[PDB]
Amino acid sequence: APLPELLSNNGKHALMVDGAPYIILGSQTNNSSNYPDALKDVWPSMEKMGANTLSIPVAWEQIEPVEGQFDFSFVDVLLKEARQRKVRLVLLWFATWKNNAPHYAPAWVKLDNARFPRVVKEDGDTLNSLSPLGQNTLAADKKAFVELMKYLAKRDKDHTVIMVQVQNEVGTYGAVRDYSPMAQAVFNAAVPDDLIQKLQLKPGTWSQVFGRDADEFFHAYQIARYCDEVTVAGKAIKNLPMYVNVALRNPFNPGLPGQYSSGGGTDNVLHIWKAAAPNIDLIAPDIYFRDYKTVSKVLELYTRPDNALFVAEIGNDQPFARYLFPTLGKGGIGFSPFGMDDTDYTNYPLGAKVYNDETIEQFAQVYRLVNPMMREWARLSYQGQVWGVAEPLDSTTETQKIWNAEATPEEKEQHKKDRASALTQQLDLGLWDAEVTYGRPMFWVTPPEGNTPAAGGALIAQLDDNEYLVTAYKARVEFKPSQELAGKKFMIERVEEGRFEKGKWVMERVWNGDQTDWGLNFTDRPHLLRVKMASYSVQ
Amino acid sequence: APLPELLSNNGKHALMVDGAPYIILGSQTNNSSNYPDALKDVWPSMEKMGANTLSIPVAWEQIEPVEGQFDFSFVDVLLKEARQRKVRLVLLWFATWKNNAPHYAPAWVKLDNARFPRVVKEDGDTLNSLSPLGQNTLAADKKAFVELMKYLAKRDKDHTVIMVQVQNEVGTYGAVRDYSPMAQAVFNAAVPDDLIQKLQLKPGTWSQVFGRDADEFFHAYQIARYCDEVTVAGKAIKNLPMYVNVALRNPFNPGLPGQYSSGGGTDNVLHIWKAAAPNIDLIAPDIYFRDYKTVSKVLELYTRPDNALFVAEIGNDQPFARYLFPTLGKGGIGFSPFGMDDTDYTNYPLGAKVYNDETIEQFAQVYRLVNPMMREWARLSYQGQVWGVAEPLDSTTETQKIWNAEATPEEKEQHKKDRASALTQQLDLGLWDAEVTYGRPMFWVTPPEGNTPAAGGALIAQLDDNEYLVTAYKARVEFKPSQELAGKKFMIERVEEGRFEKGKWVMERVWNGDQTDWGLNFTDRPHLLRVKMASYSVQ
Ligand SMILES: OC[C@H]1NC[C@H](O)[C@@H](O)[C@H]1O
Ligand SMILES: OC[C@H]1NC[C@H](O)[C@@H](O)[C@H]1O
Ligand code: NA
Repeated sequence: APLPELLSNNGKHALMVDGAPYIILGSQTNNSSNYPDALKDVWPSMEKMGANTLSIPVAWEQIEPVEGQFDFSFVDVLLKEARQRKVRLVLLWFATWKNNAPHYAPAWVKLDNARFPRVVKEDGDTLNSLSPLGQNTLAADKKAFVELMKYLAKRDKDHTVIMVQVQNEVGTYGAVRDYSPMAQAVFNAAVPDDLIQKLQLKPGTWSQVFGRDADEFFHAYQIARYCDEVTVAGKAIKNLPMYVNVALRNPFNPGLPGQYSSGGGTDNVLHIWKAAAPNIDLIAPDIYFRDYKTVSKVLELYTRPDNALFVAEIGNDQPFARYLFPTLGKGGIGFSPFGMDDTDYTNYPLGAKVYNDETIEQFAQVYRLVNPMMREWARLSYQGQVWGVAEPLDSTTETQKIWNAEATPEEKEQHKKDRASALTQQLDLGLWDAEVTYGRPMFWVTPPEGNTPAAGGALIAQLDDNEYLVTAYKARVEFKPSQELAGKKFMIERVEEGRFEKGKWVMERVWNGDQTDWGLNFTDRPHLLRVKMASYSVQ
Repeated sequence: APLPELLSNNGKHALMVDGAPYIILGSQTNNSSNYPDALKDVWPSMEKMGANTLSIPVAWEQIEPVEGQFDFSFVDVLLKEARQRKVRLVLLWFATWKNNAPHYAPAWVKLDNARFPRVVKEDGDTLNSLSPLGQNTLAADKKAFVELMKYLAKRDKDHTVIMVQVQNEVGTYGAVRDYSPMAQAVFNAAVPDDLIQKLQLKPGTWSQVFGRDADEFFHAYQIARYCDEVTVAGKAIKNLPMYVNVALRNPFNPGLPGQYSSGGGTDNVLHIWKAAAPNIDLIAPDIYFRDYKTVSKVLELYTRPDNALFVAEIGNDQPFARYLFPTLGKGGIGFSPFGMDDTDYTNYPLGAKVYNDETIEQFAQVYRLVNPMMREWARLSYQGQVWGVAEPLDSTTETQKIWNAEATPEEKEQHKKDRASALTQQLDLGLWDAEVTYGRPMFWVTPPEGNTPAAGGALIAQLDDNEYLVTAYKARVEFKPSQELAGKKFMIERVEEGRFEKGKWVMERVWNGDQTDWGLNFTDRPHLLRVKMASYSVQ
């Protein structure tokens, strides 16, 4: 089988797996599930979820517990169990940084500051975050990572592991950069030529060329170089796609670097990361903002002609499930909810308060829409035109439920009109437009009021000028001409519900009558439709 | 087996099936269930309901997807599966009109307006409703319908299919008639002689003879002729009963034609339809009005010496179930709730908000009263005297629950009296009268307060001068002399609960004592009674 690879062309991207585009319908374990005994608490969630790919840590501490004495017993069990369950793997290399810190590095690393130095604050105090200028640290991380890749090269010939995450949420909390003498010497020196060339800047020292951004851009650059070197060394052994994941700053109201994780691939340093680390395939957002506007903004910032969108982590509470739709609609290669196992942990308030079948089912229900067409969607999402939307009002707050209750009948009617309008999305599909609305009956035209809780969305792919592939969830999708018809009329020509078998469309039934009079109405159950529109002459 | 046929005699009617009267205890699928793959979501509901007859579409688009290339693969599967389940079929020919529009006509029909022309408004705009004056449209519909009938002639010798509906809810929304030049020419001309003779009118042009009703009567007449020609051609192949179903106007407050579907068999044009389409066996109301008075009025309007009553569609929400009783009481030949399948659709607000076992059970419970005596009831309903009533107050409406709560103890007592009186119905059964009351204990005489929700009803057939067949549901039925007795007394002589086996009555037990002291009290469980009354001398 050909190696997995990330392709980028015409500003679009595909994760190739076994020689064709692939979508990661993912799940990630909790942080302490990377042991053989924990896997029995992982697989059942994955099965219930319908996930095709598991993201799970492989820790430097577990593979090199004593320097030079490697142990791949976990990776062995993991590969074998994944294959038995017919799922793929993304391994998360928890090493120099996990959430800014070295807790997953071996004891002989994290307890030897002299050999493996920490970031020093401007005031001289030390933080528990390893400096990217530590050359011994880099050499050691690199050597262990290379051994892991050698294990895969020798023992995973069919590429059960399809991607590797290098480190986990790199950066530093509590300072902007390393201010140690070692780091200060490099900061005071000239900005490297390659970076100056790539950003088309005037040469100089860090402070000269970057000014108020020098400290942060420096930390970002040095971390990016470190991760790039690890990535290169591993890829020289087996050239799997590799990526880094970002502890995000709020894109609207970030606060200061150091409050957020300074030096990671935050939106303001993506240009530094892309220049510094050309061997890292993509930079992936970790999404735990619950609210639609902020999530939408993150998706927009991380989807670029030079950056495939991969939602490497997202919260596992109910409101997050619907963000699958815009993720895929942006041409995303994957989506991976965090903490999908029964090892007695919840990261509430980030995720679900309780982990149970209902938690899982919120994601299972949206995965069921994509699984039946995964390869076909993946191809259209690289080579063609796709769209995806989610229900754009968050669930109504208690504060808003009180403001609603004390309103004035004229204010209530007006608020309902405003909500209806906000819950109506328009998409330009070329000759045809779609309108997506949320939370209304399947019959007649009473205006949308939203689902409770917010949960809906829709996917659309263009198959031809007048033909679209459509599936949606707790929503209505309606089609109309994109531009005025010169005395013509229009209608739905045909809607077929069906499936793909061996890449061929098989029709199950035609939607007509009630099922197409009031748009195309979807509940929680999966239906995949091919919709053919027609304008026709009446002259 | 003899062909099914609709008999009419002495102002009464019977649907003959296999040589004897038959009652359709029906169910109708949702509009997009007319495919082999959907049938697995249809049969279980039918079984749970206890229905004996399934109404399901056969679409022109599916049988003639390319002109001249016929495909009966769906009809084949459907016939075979129906027979395996030992049920009968009513096929619904979705063709030139389905709900006023051509969406179920093939693409080569509906997208070719030049060949198959649409209704043109008085202002020159075109509506998506095919004109009944289109001669190509008629020929093409007729040809396909004839092929369907040929399929049944050759492949359904035992008449699994017992009746065919020609079109579905014909007419036009948004205009009263076709105002195209083609139509305007026929409108300006003389009203056809046969119509002038049949309605005993003075000859003239449409506007002269009909005045303010000309536009609507013209559309009705032209549609009726079209449907009659299709019907005749099909019957020449196999002479099954055939009917049309009506998108009803509100009989008390109709609004204007075009707001309602103009040209269909609405109550104000039944005379036009009966004169124009003598080959169509009956005109069937589609009932979605929820309230007792309006439903009752519809049943009254559509039950005529020249029109067998068939409730071809009724809403599937709980309040509609009880209308089975007055339907059968009027000598109706059948009753068919709409949307009885699990294909992920509800026509709420017309039907039930959620489709589940409870939805089905509301109809199952009333069908269980009739199924055990279906052939016996059908014969009595043609040859004899039958009666049927439903609970005449709709379920109490929130607004009324508030008005009741803020009343004055004298106003509450008075309201309760008024309700009790409204919930008491009197029936003249010849020598004996019955009084039916709803929502009271099975013992003693506390006045009726109604069921919650409204749900009760009763069926009575006369077996002899003093003997009646009775079954009822969430109601009390009491008998008394119809005439003052000349110094005689009366009593129940005997009440037997039982069943029919090979057309013979088999007694299970005698109701007496508590069971007959306070009338005949019925809950949700089925009991079929023979009630013999007696007057006796005490002189
Ligand atoms: O549960 C919080 C979550 N935050 C993001 C990190 O990448 C994850 O490992 C985890 O710590
Ligand atoms: O669900 C509404 C119902 N209205 C009446 C039509 O005859 C049916 O086919 C269906 O459209
Ligand atoms: Na456009």
